[PDB]
Amino acid sequence: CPLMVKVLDAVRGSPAINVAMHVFRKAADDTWEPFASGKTSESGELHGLTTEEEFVEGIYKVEIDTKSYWKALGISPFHEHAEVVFTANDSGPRRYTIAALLSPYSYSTTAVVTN
Amino acid sequence: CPLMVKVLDAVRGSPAINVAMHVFRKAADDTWEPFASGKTSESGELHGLTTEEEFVEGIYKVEIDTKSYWKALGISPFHEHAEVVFTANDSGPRRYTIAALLSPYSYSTTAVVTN
Amino acid sequence: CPLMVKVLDAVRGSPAINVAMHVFRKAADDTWEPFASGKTSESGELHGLTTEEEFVEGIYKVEIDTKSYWKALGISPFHEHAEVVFTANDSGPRRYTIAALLSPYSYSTTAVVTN
Amino acid sequence: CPLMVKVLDAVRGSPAINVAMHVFRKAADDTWEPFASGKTSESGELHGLTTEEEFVEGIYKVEIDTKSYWKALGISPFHEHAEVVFTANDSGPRRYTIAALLSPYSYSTTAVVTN
Ligand SMILES: Oc1ccc(Cl)cc1Cc1cc(Cl)ccc1O
Ligand SMILES: Oc1ccc(Cl)cc1Cc1cc(Cl)ccc1O
Ligand SMILES: [Ca+2]
Ligand SMILES: [Ca+2]
Repeated sequence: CPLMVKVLDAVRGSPAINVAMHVFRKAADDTWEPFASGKTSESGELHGLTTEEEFVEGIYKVEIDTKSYWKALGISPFHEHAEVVFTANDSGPRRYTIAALLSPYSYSTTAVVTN
Repeated sequence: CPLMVKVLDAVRGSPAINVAMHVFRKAADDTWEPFASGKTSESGELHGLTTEEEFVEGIYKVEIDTKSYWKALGISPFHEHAEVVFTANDSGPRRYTIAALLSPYSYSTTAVVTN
Repeated sequence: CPLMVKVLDAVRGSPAINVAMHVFRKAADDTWEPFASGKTSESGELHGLTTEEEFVEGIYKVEIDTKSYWKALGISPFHEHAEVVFTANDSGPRRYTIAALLSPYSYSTTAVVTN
Repeated sequence: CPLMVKVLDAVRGSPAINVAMHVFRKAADDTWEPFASGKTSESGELHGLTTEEEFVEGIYKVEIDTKSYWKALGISPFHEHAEVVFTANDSGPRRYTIAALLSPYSYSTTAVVTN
């Protein structure tokens, strides 16, 4: 599993469950092409987005639909979504964990990259 | 000044100086129309981006060129840029400050909305 | 003003107003000697804590009463307080800003050290 | 395992390995009594600090020795340590994960609390 995402809720102190996200990859004509999508599980994790063979070098974008998450809790948040954009596998295959910590008016994102 | 940006550097504990950013407004065709841009000052701040008359309700994207900032310091970063996408809504008088705290493999962004 | 504190609220996207804090300096017997205190202003800031003459090298602790802040808003928090412990070292002229970003189950703290 | 700690390094995008920490519990005479200690593993995690029977209601403090971590990497950081203080098990037994994301001049801490 070369690309995993983990989402936490800073207001409830819990994993952020059922958060939708879409992954895009920048194509040669400079447009974002759909690559994968899913929702976080009861542990706030989304696994199995791609495989090592499919996850080639490129620029990738992960859009995390945080607005729908907060709205379903009755909160009207600041951000439309959290956006994480990065170059992947530029120096060979790696495993990427993208983490996001969510509050209504603030979020953080970090990456753990292992070889 | 209805919209200001502040950028900080969590590695050196200083304002992030000379950071370039563009602001976009979402159009009817779901494309990003460039709206404003600048570089942060010696205090890590960017003012004068828009006016009250021009800053109408809509979805806005602030794209912060964090990769060039870290490259200038000789540090290999994870993200291509830091992206802040938000819905601007007229709920009374409101001035927006977007803050971003930068590390090579992590960033946080917060909004302070005051009257 | 060699030492200032700024406190923000990540749930409401506003300065954290009326937050109490104490500052301690570590003594020779490893006890915490109270040094200064105050409450944050309408801008979420606390100034005037110390002077250059008094703010000597040493280890300092800023203890921010975040629990009472969330309790006043009717929100059950995780932390008893937010604690910032740091070594102050004379490396040229230096003014310290301690920032803290608060959520019910999470906090971040940053230092901006400038000349 | 009712108390686990996870530490990440925001500069290298990796778990923070070999980070020491000490856990204290506030005694009836208002002093901090030693409770448990350990170092994070190759995955940045510290497990097996306590058991459900030993981990009674009380106020607990986790001191994470971040200064020694950065110093061993050649960085001179701002903070002496990261301090997390909280009331545990006030409404019955819970499982606590304390997470810390570290940069030289900034850190965040979050708690995931499950039943
Ligand atoms: O608005 C201000 C003003 C001064 C400072 Cl120093 C930090 C912030 C915001 C901020 C604080 C923290 Cl603790 C983390 C990330 C942030 O953007
Ligand atoms: O990956 C995990 C798994 C469990 C937990 Cl509890 C926190 C993180 C990362 C994290 C920590 C902090 Cl302190 C802030 C934002 C984060 O994504
Ligand atoms: Ca309206
Ligand atoms: Ca000295």
